[PDB]
Amino acid sequence: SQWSLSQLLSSLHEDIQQRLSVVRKTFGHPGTKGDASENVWIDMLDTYLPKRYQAAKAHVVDSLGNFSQQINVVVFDRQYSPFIFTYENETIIPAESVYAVFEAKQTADAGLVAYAQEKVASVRRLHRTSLPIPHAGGTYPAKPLIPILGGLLTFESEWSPALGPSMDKALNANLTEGRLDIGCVAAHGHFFYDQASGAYSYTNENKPATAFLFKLIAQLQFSGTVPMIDVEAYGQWLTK
Amino acid sequence: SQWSLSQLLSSLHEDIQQRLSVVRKTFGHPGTKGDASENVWIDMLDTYLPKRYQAAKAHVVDSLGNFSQQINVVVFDRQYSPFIFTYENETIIPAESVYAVFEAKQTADAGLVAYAQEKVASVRRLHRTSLPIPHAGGTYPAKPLIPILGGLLTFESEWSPALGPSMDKALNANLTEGRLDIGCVAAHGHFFYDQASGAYSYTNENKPATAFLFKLIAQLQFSGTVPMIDVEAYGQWLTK
Amino acid sequence: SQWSLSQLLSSLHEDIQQRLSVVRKTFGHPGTKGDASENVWIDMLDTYLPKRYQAAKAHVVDSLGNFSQQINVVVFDRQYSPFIFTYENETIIPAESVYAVFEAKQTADAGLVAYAQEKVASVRRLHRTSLPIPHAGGTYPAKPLIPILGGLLTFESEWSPALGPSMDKALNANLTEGRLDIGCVAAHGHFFYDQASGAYSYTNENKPATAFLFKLIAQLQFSGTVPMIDVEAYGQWLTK
Amino acid sequence: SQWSLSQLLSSLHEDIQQRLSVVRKTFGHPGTKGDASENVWIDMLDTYLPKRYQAAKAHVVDSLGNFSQQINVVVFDRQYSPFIFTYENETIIPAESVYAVFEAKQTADAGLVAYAQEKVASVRRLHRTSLPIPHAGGTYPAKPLIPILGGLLTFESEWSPALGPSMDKALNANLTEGRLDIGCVAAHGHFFYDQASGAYSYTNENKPATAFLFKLIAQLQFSGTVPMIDVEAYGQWLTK
Amino acid sequence: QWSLSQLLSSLHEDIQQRLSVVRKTFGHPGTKGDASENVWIDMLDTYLPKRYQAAKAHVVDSLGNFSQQINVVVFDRQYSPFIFTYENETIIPAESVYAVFEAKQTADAGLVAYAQEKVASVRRLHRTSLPIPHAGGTYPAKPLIPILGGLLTFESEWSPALGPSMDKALNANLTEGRLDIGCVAAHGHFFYDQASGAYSYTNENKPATAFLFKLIAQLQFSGTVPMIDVEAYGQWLTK
Amino acid sequence: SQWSLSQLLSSLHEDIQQRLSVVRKTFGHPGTKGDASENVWIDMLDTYLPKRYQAAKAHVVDSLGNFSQQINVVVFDRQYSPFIFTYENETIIPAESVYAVFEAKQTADAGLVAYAQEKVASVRRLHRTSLPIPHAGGTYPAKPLIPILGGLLTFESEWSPALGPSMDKALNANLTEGRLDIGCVAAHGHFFYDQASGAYSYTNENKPATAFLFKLIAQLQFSGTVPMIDVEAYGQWLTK
Repeated sequence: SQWSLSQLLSSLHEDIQQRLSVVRKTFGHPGTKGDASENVWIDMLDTYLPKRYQAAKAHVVDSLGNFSQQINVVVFDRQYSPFIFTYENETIIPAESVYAVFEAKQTADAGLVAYAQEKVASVRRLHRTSLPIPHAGGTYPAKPLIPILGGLLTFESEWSPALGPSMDKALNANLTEGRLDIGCVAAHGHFFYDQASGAYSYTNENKPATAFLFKLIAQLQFSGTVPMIDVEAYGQWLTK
Repeated sequence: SQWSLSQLLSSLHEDIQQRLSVVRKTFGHPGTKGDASENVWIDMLDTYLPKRYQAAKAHVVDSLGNFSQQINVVVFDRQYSPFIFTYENETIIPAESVYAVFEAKQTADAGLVAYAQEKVASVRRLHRTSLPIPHAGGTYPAKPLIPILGGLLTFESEWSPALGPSMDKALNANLTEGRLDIGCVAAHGHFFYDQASGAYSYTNENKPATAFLFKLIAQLQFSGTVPMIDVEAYGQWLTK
Repeated sequence: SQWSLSQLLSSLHEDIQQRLSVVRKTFGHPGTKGDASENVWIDMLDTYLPKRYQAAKAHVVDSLGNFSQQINVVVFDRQYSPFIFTYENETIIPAESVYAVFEAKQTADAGLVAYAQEKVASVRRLHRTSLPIPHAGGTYPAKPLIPILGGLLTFESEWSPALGPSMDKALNANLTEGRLDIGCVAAHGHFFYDQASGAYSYTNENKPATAFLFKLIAQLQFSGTVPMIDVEAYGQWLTK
Repeated sequence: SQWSLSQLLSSLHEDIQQRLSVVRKTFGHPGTKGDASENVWIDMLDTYLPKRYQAAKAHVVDSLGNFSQQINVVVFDRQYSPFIFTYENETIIPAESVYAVFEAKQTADAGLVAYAQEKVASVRRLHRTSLPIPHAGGTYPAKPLIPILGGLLTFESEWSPALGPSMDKALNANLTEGRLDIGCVAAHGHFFYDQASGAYSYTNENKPATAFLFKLIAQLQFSGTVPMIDVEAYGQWLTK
Repeated sequence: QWSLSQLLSSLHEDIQQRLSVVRKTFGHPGTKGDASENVWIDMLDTYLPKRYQAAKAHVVDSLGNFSQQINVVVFDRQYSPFIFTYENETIIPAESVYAVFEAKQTADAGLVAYAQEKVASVRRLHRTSLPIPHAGGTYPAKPLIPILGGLLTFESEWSPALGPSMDKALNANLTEGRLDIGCVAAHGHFFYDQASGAYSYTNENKPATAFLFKLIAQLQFSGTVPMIDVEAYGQWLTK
Repeated sequence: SQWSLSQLLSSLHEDIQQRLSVVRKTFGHPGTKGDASENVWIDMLDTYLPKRYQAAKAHVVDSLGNFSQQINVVVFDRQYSPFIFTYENETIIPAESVYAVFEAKQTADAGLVAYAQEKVASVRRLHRTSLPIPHAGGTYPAKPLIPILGGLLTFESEWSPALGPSMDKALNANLTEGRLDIGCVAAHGHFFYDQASGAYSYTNENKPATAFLFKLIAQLQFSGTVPMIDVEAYGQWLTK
């Protein structure tokens, strides 16, 4: 009956780990298991992230007509950004709306790390517009393009411990367009890329999903709001 | 990744036990903990019971103007029954709509058993009308009044054994208006009253919340649908 | 402090009268005022009628291709009946689904009574199919067609007293296809057509909206469920 | 301007065909296109079927521990049937709840017909319990088991004519556990198995999605409500 | 295989198709109008940035004056209260408004004039504007934003739809009732070019999508609504 | 018929007073009455406040692990702030999210004023972080903390006049950490603390709930958006 902040943060994490564990052992069909697992991560972000952020599955498109791969957990703006197309509950968002790109799967291994790196690169390669921003105090120059964070969300790992030499090799194989900035292995720990030191930081236990959530919120704060989209750049495709 | 019926039933139970456990250790304020605990039990019944059943907190009233105590988990009909009054999300249902009456609290002990028995009695004492029932085949005579099931829902038990002779004593103290027909102690097992043998049956472990849910569904099937309410009996209070 | 069934019934009515009063004096556009008033009546029925009944605005169609007028408050089945067409939140239901037809307007007068009678007649003139009914015991012979109840719902009356000779004259002008069986003038009383005596019964005050609701439920009970629709009769209109 | 029953039925169909056509030409990822297409069919059935039917994706389980394949469009009862397990929006239903099983894909061809027949057979092979049914008039004998309807939903056909001899040969390859009783090829027509004649009936054009919907409703009516489930048979799996 | 051009074409085709079904299927005029408005509101609710709300409403100002009924208004709720909402009908303050549209099935001279009067009925309202507290301190009160006016239809009575007859109708009001943007879903879109002082017309080219993109681009210049002085409304609290 | 701004404001208030009056006389059980009364006030704020404000029941926690009392109506940010924990519909928010704190009860008296003062103090004692704010134009200095508004919401008063010497005495007993800045006695008037004069301002009648709402919105505007939370201060509790 004593309130405890540590207990709140532990329970947030325990809920995520428990739900992912139930999904893993109970749903026999791999597609069903994957859909339910993604549902957990999207629910966590929808529940806890500031409401300036949306979290969903989508494809990303740019004004040059290029498309990302399917992103199973994308974090994006809707306060200042349209969808490009949404129909029958499937969605394509403009590249200018994107804050972060994650690949979610039940188990981390070398193939999944490389797959996530490529998913992230498929978004970062897209072209983003940026217009001068009218506001209450006048007009800002166009905002410089924000970083798009990349990451991986799993329950388990092929490696034990999950965050060891094999994971470190896999992550360090792509520190450029496919760089993963943050990730969570819910049964084991979380990681983030420290730009000041140029290396990954790993934490085992210590409430992994909550640690991931808090690091993501803090990292996202540096991005501010997405730059202002030039929708008329997309409008060039109305005639061709 | 193989499908297992036993795993489905185990996961249903484990989810309930886990949510109640998180509520108990995380919410320091008693009212908050109680409200969250009741939310779990109501969510379980709303999710799994056949849709002919509603589950909610309510008071019960009869056409004699008498009221039950507050029932924190009542199972009732809405397909054939009106509310008597619902306002600002608080609700009063007619006695004729009731299928089952539960008291949900943290731990089973002598005082809670007696309190739950009195809650159930406060509903069974109410008067229920019953009219001949028009249907596709003609008209049935008024349905004989259905039993109202009584029950208790807890996480823990103060007794040792949890479902042992001390519990059996408290339950056998009221086999009439306050009789409890079914109950769940989520950390320990479930019980039910066997009318054929005139005694209680106890089962330890065996996925307690799922075992409770399945027994409740089976017991409810015997009640069929509620008898047909005479709403004009309540209308006698329009001139009073 | 003390529970009172009479108070529950009074408050139910007072809520409806107050909401209609606020709509009447506050919305200065006639269409807005009408829409808001209809919303009150539909909310009352949706909240309190047994869930076997739907309440909404709709047109009604039959398998002979005939359409009713627009019905602003129709009570109908959806448990056993399809929509014929629903699109952009506007709806057409089959005649076999209908239990009751109401016209809602702010004030009762000679023109409104005649208008409501014509609305009801426009539904009663429609053809209703009825098929033998498969059920748990086998197949019942086709259910004989149920009466469709007709009515009016207003707040005020041009006549003072509201339910006097002028109302009785208007109501008795149509006792066949346009007969109104039940009605509520929320600020004054309710009426119903007594088939045994062949005359209207009027009740002033006595919590009019609650009195109306209880009479409507009691009258509807005699209809049971709608007869079983022959959807293939509508399917005759699939040819080019 | 003028109401037309033929137009209502034509617009219902045209809406389905247009939505499926947009999905087909607009979503460039196969999983996304498939999900959106299934969404259209499920939306159609959820919107228009009587509310006694649920329509969703699910797996089916029986009281012998056997599971079906993943069913992308299942029509089932929830008024009288629990879920066996639902978690993170993915669901397993008992075999006793099932009315109809469909496979939904883009184009009809020999492989898809055989795949759909096997999907249906994977449900029909499951064991279904049936108990005596308590009701207002006493207790019915256990209801004899109802057929489960099987079907196929597509947009196009690889064959010319679409519903021609090649389709007929594929359908006639399984008239037992995998028999398809009804199907829709949205751009071309619909089919149904005529038990009296022992052969398939094909209808080209005539508003295919509406014709399919009406035939499905008429077929389903013969099934009445699902027999009463013996949940205690599932409870045998509660033991360690 | 994906195509951005196809996305934009399908967005428009969906709107045109839904409006076409409504027009031919709902025999009752009120039902047809309600369903058509539902399409336009759904399009804007789905695609506009979430800083914009789209609904039917009346507009009121702190001087007690009311607009006509606006069947499609685009307005702020992030920084603005409702003045009154009850039984799902709503009155918004003038300070919340970004854009005012009249939606009907067919464009003709009477509809253009009616839409211009609807827009004027909102622009005549008084809007307050207070200094704005924010993360950096307090901005001076924001100068009042233009309220955009427009029309949304499916068809046109004229040949061509956006031809000389439409141009005459629009040019009859370039002041308080000026329409800045509009869509004739079966034919094209128009906008008022302030630099040249004339209307620009675009035929085909996915009309509803072209309209949506131009609307978003025009709205961006308005930023957020100025900060309402709700206590100006409070003068009507006395007996 | 004629629109009237005066009437809009009168109806807004009259709706609140009517709903609170119905709750007071209709719900016999004190807990039910209190929940329904809180529901009215939360609905009013959720309906009318700008969407940058959330209104709900919650506990508040800070990065030092300290907790407030239970707050039945808190007004807070979610656009830029996470929840710390939300589970089974019960919620804990960070102190940095808070704009205003209210205690809502049916009747004002000396005990309640002191209780509301203690509730507010329990939130104001909490520590609030504030980081430099990234935005479109660069980075702002950390926003200075702004004081949290405190308040009381009731229907009636033990005193007549309600806003008389006894109320003034109770309010002036705490002008520091427990100071109430604004309040409404719905049947009588509203009050606010005038910082310029150092005294309370009382307004009788003048549509109290509307007058309260407008003063609240005006006071809140001065607070702008909450300062930017340092979630890593909370993350210190991940490892302890």
